[PDB]
Amino acid sequence: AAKDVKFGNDARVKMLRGVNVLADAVKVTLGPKGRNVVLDKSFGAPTITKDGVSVAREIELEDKFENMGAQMVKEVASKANDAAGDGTTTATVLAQAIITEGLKAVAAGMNPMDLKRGIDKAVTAAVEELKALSVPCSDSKAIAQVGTISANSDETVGKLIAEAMDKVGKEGVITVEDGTGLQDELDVVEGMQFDRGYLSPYFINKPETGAVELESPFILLADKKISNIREMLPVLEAVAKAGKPLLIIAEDVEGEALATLVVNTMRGIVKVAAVKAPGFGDRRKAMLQDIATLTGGTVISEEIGMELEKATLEDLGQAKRVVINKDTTTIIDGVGEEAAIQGRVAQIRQQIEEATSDYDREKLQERVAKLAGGVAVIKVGAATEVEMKEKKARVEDALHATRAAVEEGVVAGGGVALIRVASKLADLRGQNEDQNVGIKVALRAMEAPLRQIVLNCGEEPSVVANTVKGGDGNYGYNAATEEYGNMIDMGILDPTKVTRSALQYAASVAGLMITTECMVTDLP
Amino acid sequence: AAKDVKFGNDARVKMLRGVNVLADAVKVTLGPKGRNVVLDKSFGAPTITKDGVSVAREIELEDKFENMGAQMVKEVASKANDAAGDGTTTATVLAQAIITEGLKAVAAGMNPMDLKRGIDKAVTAAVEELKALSVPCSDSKAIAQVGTISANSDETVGKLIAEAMDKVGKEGVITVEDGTGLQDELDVVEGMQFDRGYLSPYFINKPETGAVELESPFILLADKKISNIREMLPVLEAVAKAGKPLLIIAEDVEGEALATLVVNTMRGIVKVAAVKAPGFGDRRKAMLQDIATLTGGTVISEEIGMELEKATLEDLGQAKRVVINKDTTTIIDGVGEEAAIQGRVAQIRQQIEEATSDYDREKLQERVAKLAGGVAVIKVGAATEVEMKEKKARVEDALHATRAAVEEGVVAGGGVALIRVASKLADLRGQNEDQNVGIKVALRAMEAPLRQIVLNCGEEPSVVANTVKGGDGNYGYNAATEEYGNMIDMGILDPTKVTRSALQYAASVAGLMITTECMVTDLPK
Amino acid sequence: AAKDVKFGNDARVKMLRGVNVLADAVKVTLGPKGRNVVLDKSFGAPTITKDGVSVAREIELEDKFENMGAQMVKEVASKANDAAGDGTTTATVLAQAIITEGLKAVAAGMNPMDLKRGIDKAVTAAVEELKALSVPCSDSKAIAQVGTISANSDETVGKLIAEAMDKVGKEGVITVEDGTGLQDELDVVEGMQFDRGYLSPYFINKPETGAVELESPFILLADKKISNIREMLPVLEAVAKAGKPLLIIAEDVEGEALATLVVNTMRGIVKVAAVKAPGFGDRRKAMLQDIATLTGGTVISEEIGMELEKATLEDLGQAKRVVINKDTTTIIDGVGEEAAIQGRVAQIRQQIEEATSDYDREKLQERVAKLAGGVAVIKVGAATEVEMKEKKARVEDALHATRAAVEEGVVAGGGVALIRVASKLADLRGQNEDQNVGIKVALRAMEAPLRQIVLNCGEEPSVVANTVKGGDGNYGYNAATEEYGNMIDMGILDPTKVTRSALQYAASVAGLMITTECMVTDLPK
Ligand SMILES: [Mg+2]
Repeated sequence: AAKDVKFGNDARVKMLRGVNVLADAVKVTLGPKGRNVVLDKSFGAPTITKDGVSVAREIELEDKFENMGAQMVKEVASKANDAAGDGTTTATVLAQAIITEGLKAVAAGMNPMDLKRGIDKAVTAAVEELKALSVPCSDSKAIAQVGTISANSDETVGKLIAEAMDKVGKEGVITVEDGTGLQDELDVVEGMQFDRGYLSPYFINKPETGAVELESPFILLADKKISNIREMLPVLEAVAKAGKPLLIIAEDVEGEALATLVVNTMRGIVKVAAVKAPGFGDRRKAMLQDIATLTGGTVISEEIGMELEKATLEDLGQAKRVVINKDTTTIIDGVGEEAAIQGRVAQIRQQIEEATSDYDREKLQERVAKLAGGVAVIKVGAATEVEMKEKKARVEDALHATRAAVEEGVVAGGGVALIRVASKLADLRGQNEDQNVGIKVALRAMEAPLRQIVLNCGEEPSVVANTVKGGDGNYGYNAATEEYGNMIDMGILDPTKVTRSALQYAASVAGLMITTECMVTDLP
Repeated sequence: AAKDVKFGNDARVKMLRGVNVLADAVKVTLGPKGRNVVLDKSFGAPTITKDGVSVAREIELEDKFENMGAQMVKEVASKANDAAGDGTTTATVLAQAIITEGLKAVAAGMNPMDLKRGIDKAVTAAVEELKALSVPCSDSKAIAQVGTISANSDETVGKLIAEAMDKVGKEGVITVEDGTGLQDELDVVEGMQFDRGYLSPYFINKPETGAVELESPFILLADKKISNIREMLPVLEAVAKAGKPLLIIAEDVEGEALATLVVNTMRGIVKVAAVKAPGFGDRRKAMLQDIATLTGGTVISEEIGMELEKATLEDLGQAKRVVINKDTTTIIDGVGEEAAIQGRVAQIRQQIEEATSDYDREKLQERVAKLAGGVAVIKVGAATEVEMKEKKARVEDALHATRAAVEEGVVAGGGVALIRVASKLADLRGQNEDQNVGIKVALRAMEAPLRQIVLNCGEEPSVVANTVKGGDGNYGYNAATEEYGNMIDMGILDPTKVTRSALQYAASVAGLMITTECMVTDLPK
Repeated sequence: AAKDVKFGNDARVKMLRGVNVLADAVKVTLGPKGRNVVLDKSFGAPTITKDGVSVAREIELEDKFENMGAQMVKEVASKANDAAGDGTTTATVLAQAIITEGLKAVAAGMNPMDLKRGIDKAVTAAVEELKALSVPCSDSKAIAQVGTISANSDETVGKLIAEAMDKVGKEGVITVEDGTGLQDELDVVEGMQFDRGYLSPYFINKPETGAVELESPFILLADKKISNIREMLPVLEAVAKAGKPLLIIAEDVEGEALATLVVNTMRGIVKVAAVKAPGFGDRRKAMLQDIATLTGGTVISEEIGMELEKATLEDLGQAKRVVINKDTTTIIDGVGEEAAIQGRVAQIRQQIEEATSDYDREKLQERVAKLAGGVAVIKVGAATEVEMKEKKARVEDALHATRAAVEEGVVAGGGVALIRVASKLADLRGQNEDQNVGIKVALRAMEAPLRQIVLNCGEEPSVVANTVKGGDGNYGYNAATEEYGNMIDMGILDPTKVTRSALQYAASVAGLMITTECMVTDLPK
């Protein structure tokens, strides 16, 4: 179709205007004195929320160019939330700040490519300063504290997470499920987790978490690319009987097969979800068998001459529950016999001895860690179903935060960490004046979050920001109590991973937009 | 789709304008000299009403932003009516008053978050003053009085409610049905009520009450999530043959199953209604058995390996009637044998003795109270079908009012209780000046109801309000007779729960709107 | 959908404008020198009429608010014609007069609620004065006279009505049918009448009378609520084949069932009409059996386990004709055997002796009076089919008038009675000045009919009205001859019931509109 093309300043202003609508809408929720955004549903009453992620999802602009701007930031900003479980709003506010001053510079005559390099240099330096500022989170006491803070000052949640990580380890797999009663429960069952998400967002049945949950499902393991639904009929019919869901783990599911599964599942004829098999090549084949042993199913490999038509319900494995999000799949409580699993673990351990390559050994060590490690299951208990679902949510969110804290520690929150690191990089310079401007653009942008928080509180941002720079370390401003002091001590903190990711992603898109000269889109 | 986004004052003014249309439309009905609102019907002659709930339901604005404003207040204002069975109009009037003055403050430069905190502080204080002002409602004489006042001065209704609560108790289950003749009747039968509503508003067969009524139905008790319709075909066909309705009480009914039941029931092939099982976890399993013992049915537990395909009519329980609304389900007159029920009641109290914690005992005591407590059935009688339906409505309304009165008591009506509480909170302060303004915004807003009532009567609100503040206690202005005195004595009162709910919900939305900076909605296209 | 909301004066003026279009269109036909209204029918040549009811039915306005006004008056005004068989036009003219002056007062600053109270007080007083002015109508001579006057001075009709009422009594059921020839006939057959009308105005096949007539129809008796058409399939596919209509007498017919019957009947696939069963509760069940015994049908009671699917033609009762209007249903000449009916009559008479209550006896005595009383059938004869249909209409019209005359007597016509009563209530006062105005508004409005009649004649209304007030009793102005005198003697009169109903209904709607502050309707979109 005919396209509308824009260039230079004309394009960049449109791009900016779009980013402002997005940022301006989300940054009102930032801070403890965050404001409400009203999202219309036109079926029932409007939604009132302080969740910047919810707001972002709704933002789409009529102007095609302005929209492109908002959609570029949204995409990248969401990755920050996918990595650390927080920081999408922060990333958006940072992006705005960098782009605004960035474009001002470009208009002044600065070279866009140099500006970008200057920004990136300021960020790499800022990340290194974050590491130095970071406070470790290792002992269980600390883990419980971070969990409590992330759970809205609930000591219970902090304890649960601490106990869970003490059972499966810090790199261990932890899941959260509904409680059967009032008392909380913690068990370690046979399970595994691999880095593969849903092949279609239409499999999502739990929109709140944005994940797919399957209760007592069958698991199909095929070492083949499924493109047609013809070969699935015999298996789908067998699953349609006994009325249980189906998880398809194949090399890939595409074309008709995917489409049919997407439709049939949304119609509610047969609940089905599909994900790619973990890894690639030889490793993929081996891990499919791990899942088979674990779920007590058989892998349908066409390599040995097996066909999907002759796949019976006995060939399918099964587990108690399966959770699938955009990136990960978790199999919980496989029916696989203890003898079979311990048998394959010992088999792989034998392969570790025969390993010639270091790489080969590391990959095997990873697979045994999964099979032997198992999965921790936290059943959240409460007195009411409403209280139970609510607490469950806080546990899941606090879990992600605590995990991130264990990886890279914690730094002062309330946007202090960013303004702190920026203050330490005053003498940072680049190869030319344009790069120097890029650095200053980034350093000034790192004040955006704090300033915004202070603004929402109704205080003078410039004064607070000025005072915070005066201090050192994790000294900052507690926007909630209006008192200055050690942010970590006052309980206002963020996982260093969050702040890091937010900044890096923010700078990523900001850098791309600053170096854009042409935009192509459809006509109105 | 592309969205229209507004910010700051631009958004808040739009939001306000929408709230004014809603409020200005409903507040004309407030008071004993309230005016009529004419609601147009797509087909037929228009409706003339003084019911602010009926008016509110119809309010929808063309402007997307203004509409969002009206819909936010409607939603929250409705919850006051769901809690106490009255106060939707009051909550709307309050909301308007708080938002109006609240936004004026925001524009003046006040911090919205402080304004909200100041309002909330004034409300929490106002609620405490309401409790103090409240007059308890315990003795049957009082219950009859409140029931009479709520029934438009009909002593008959007051007596009926009093007698009913004297049989099943104050926390007992009371239901109302159509009369068979002129004589009113009251009977207590084997029954139970649990906090679970319909799973689809398309099961509603009685749109008037907005509930589902099933006559002599079968009850299916399955401890499983039904998602497919394949597994009930055998049961549905067996129920299609006895030509009787079916109540499905399962862990949950969703997907195709729900859809098919929604369609088939609206087509009239088989009358069916579905609700979730009460509670969750282990307690859910136990209560499903309580229903089973009561209805004389058997629970189809997949845990022990039972299937729904092998479910016969003998496995289904049955009662005389089932009433299901958005929140509650009531089973009336179960076929369960007296020996079976009394047997399980004794079993549970055995469990009360073996109970280690207090929580476990309280929860078991709750289940025995349901099984043994039974259900009171009030058949409203009259000389004409029209008069019978009319009186039935007054009994149902007066019942909800009386219940609310037994919970938190009664306070002066006519909007006096609010203006009274407000006058006692003149010295209330907050942490800063902004919060202090928030407090004054709330205190001035609590005069809105009275002022509006007086206005509808054609008298000077500022004079009446000024006189009422001069007095103490439940001293106020009877808008009907235009005389001052004790409102309780004059018979102008409201359940303390009503006034409280109305205020708290009104302040809830008002606080949210005052602290709104952004609104997102679709384009006029 | 988005709504358009108006308030206060803006709403009331819209309402008024709509009432004016209605009133101004119908009031041109009022009086003996009434004018013609030309109604377009879109299929053929236009209709020319002086029937204000026909005109009103056609009135629908483009402006949604104006329309609401006209539709409110139409609704209430029609009830006057349903009660006394006349007075819709009068009620409309009165309504206009009250609303016009009423709103003028509201705009002046008068309190709407007081204005309404003042009006109502003036009306109750006016009705009492009407009773005093009323002249009884008891003896057959008087009945014949009133019938003659109502039949446009046809002594024949007067005699027919007199003879008919002499057979079945004054409170007896009288029906009118087409004649077989020139000679008129009068017979008493097995029949009954109960106070239940059509469930949908789309069943009407005789738009002239606004009723439903079914010839040699089958009658379905079910003591259940029919909501689905599925259960009707077997019975319906047995009526169309028979080539006969179907009358459904059930507890109620609603939802799909009603809709399907409304459509199918208008398509002409199967002629069907539905009405509710008489009474409620236990009494309803008993009366449904009375109809069964009378029509020679069997009741399908689900209580004993009968289903509507297993209903055969043998289960259905049948009569020679059925007449259904908005309020009443009349079964004429049932096929029920004399032995069966006389058997149940004696059975009920036995229950009268065992009756403990007075109320119970009175209700049973009503049941027997219907079954034993029967129905009088008047076959109107003439020399031509045209003359026959024409006379039949006058007989039906004169019948309704005469019945109303027997109930409350007759008063001066030509709008004299109203202006007479008004002149006697000059000293009537209220509690305050606002109510006093309301009274004067009503008294001045009672001159509207006369003045309009005089206007249509081309005379000065103010002069005539002034002269009529000068006299006393039933002294008035015969607009036809332009002579003053005793209106009753000159043969210009109206059943007291008509004038009463017209005034009361007129004041009812007027009172509601005067107390309206808000109107809600859809947008022009
Ligand atoms: Mg007539």
